[PDB]
Amino acid sequence: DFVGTHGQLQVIGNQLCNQYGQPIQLRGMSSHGLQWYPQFVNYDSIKWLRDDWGITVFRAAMYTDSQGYISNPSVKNKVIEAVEACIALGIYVIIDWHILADGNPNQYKEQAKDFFREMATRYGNYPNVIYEICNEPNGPVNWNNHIKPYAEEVIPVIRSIDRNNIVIVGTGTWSQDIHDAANNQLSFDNVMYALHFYAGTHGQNLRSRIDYAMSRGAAIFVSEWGVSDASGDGGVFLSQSDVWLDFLNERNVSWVNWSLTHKVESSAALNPGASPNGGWTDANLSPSGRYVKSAMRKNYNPPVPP
Repeated sequence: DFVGTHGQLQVIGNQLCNQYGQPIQLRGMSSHGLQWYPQFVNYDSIKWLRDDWGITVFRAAMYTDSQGYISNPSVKNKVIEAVEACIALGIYVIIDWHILADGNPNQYKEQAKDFFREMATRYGNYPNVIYEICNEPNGPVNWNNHIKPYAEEVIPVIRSIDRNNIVIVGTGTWSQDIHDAANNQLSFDNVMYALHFYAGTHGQNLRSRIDYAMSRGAAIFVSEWGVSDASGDGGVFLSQSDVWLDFLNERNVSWVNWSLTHKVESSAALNPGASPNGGWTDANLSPSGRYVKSAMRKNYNPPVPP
């Protein structure tokens, strides 16, 4: 019962902490698009990731555009299923308003308010829940006059129901521009800024940005990363993945791998034919999957309650 041990999460300075104010790192897996690969998101597969890999957080990627929530709102049911599974299993869950093709978060801001208002009404009293209000802002979309104003409209709605659970806020250039966010941070409490990286693409320059942002007091959550290049394909970069995870582990920065699906691409955790309900043998895991399972509990020492 990981949530039973660590309870309510909170941000102190630049660090995510547990209910006793102890720095804590989460690690886990992201679903792919719930409108495209829902069959891998269920109580069975999440329990297996808990028991066999040792994840402590699971991310439900609910695309808004690209046949997702806006055009097919029944995908909301997969979010409800993932959240209720994680409450039953005692792990944390990220509810991800997964913008991408809709690179400006303000495009569906009214629908985001209504959606997060219902999620907080349903689950805001559970410590498991983490809100991620805009996956990857991208394009000609900036912190100071697009993302920050969006966040200042959505978060008061969440906080009007759920006073304390963590909100992760995406940053510019597909959640790379955490230095803009760090130089002009949100006033709310218990907020973190998202940093996304891919080991085939991003290197020491982006790692330096994490140190710059944390030095200004900003808390950073790696809510999506892959072993591939940033297209999600292009082979697997395990040596580079090792430097990134060691760097993040050293700094207690939480991380969530992309993605739990059998799509035929380097970042996918599962080979075609892997069961939708977990129990995967090594033959069922892709190279990325085998590596991420190995990394999930490497050098993982969560705090001991007082």
